Amino acid sequence: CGGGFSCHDGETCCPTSQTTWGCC
Repeated sequence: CGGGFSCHDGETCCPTSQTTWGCC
C-alpha cells in the first residue's frame, strides 16, 4: 500500500485505524 506513512520491507499493510491505516 501507499497511504501516507513509511514501513520496513517484509511488513504487511493492515487496517490500524478507521481513517488511517498501518502495518502489521
